[PDB]
Amino acid sequence: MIGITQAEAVLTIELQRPERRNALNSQLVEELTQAIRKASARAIVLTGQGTAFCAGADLSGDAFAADYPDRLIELHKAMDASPMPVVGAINGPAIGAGLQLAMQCDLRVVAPDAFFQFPTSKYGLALDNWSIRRLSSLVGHGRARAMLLSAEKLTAEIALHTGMANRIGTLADAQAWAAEIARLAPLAIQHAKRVLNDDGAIEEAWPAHKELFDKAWGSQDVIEAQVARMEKRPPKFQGA
Amino acid sequence: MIGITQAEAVLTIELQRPERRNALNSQLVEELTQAIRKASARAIVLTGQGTAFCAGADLSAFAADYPDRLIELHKAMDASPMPVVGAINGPAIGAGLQLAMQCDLRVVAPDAFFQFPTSKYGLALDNWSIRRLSSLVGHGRARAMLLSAEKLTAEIALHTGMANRIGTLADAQAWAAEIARLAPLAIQHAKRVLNDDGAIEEAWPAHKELFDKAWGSQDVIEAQVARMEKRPPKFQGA
Amino acid sequence: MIGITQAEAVLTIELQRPERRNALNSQLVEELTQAIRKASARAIVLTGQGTAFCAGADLSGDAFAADYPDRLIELHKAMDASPMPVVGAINGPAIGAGLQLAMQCDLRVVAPDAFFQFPTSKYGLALDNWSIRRLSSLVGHGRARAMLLSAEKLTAEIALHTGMANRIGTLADAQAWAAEIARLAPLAIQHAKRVLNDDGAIEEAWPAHKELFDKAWGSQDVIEAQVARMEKRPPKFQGA
Repeated sequence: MIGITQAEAVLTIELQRPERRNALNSQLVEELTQAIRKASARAIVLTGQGTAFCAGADLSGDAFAADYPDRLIELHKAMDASPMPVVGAINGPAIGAGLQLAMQCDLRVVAPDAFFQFPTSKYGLALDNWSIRRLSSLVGHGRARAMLLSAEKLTAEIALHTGMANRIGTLADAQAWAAEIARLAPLAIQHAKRVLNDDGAIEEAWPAHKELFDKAWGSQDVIEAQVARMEKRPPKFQGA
Repeated sequence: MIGITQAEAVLTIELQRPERRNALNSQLVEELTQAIRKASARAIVLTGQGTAFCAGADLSAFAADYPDRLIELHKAMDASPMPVVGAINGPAIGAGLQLAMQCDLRVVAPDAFFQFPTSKYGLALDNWSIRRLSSLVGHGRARAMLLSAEKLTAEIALHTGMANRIGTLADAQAWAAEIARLAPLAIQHAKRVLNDDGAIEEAWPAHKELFDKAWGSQDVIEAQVARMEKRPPKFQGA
Repeated sequence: MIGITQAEAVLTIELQRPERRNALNSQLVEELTQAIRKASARAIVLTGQGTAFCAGADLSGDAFAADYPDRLIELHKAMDASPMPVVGAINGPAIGAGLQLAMQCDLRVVAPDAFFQFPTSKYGLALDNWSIRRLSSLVGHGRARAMLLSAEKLTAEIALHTGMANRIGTLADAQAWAAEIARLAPLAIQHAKRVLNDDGAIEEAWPAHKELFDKAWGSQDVIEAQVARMEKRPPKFQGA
């Protein structure tokens, strides 16, 4: 579920599953999508309740789990296509699908204890190409290689230094900047936004990327990472 | 009007409309183009007289012939075998930021700043400005500059690489002179390949549609009507 | 010649031509290639012996000098295609073909006194497009322009700032990181490695680029830079 409020010209959308650190499921993703699609508001802020912005994807207990990839695509499609600038107030950690969500925001205001991570190398998973391209664009290639190949965490401070974070601050700060942004010329925002999103980050997986992507997600190592967690021991990966 | 000096193997070109903060008009732009084309010297220094590097476009002369004049100045710098060191002595706003970015290198005064205020005036940029800006300040800051008129300070410019050094015109001339001693053909190949990174890109159909909408919009008028009624704009997104 | 040793699941490969600062020739490159291909182990650490990481290319007394290019291409093809992450332990200067090699590493751990440089503009030479593209990705376009048009050296501290260096540290630091990485999920590393390397840096030179490349390499200025070094005086270039 989600909190929706508007003040003056700023619509604030709050992920409200603080129990599961705002991990995405099918329902949360459908509700966010719907909320982005409306549109009097001239700016959106996306933030999370509790200690996390969004800690990932948690499809356990989600009964419509096979729908999820599709909903996620809808959500990102709606965010990319919205004529509104979306200011992510990243109030704590953005990990996995959460970092992916944070990167789809147009601007970012980040809390000092937040961090960004793609822990795929700890779980044997693979990302879509956009996630990798937009990350490279926001932290620089070199830090992207470390985050992707070694599960390196990007802190708020380094986020600020690279431009992943436009500002360090709180939800109040994000809302104050969104109000100012709410007073600028929409067509100007809308044109820049479209051009920027069409920088080439939106890219179909090449044949080798797809083959490796499927090998990773279909791999036994994926199971071993979860079992290792459950057995309170280190994983023994096999590369299969 | 512009000023042209040459010391050793370094041609300095000074924008000389300090009265208008070196804002571009058709005359300035065509003199610039010609100075760049006719440039004995092995390095160029491009700078502004007074407090500004270049505060934007003017138009207030041979105006309808300006856009094509500005395209050709950029064409001439892109095609120049000379490295152009931008000595960005003060603010570089709008077309002035475009011009700063077409320089090959930049030495930036401590109190200079960079800005595309299009969002305050209802305007839209060519794709090249967006792409080169993103390459120089990084995608993140580029979103902030274009979507919210954020000013890039000198310091943050040195941090991202928009500024290669912070310094004076003298600093830029001294570096132009080191660069004037280097192998011209190596400089030429690297400049060519660096400019063909993809920044020089034809607007997509959707980009051109939004560009034309923005420039033909009623909001463009409203922003000026506000600087007259001495009040804040009420944009309609149309 | 090269040195190869292994501990945990980390294969450290050492360039051992300190007498010429690990500058490349046909033999060192063939040997690095074979050690890369043959690499049980799940991480590689690439480093140099003595003061330099790799100062450039030196085909003085190289029996098989004319095979060098085809071999250099193969070395790069082999690092690019290796399922293993290579950590560059950049123990000192990486210059020319040395910087090219450092960049083909997957991650970089850099000694406080190392620096990176393409002195092409001091020797009248031209780079392949990949070198220019990956350089821009790692230090940012602005600093690339400076490094390529003015031979500017990138210090260790500024490499850390931009992401060319993921860390500042020693061989032993690089080895400890590599061993953490060697415990991560290989199909995740492999996937992300391939996508990253496929960011567009592997680019065929444009016809004008080829033409300027040949012109610089076939120039008298190239001879002049060599005659002037031998003679210990500043070169007088003519742009021909």
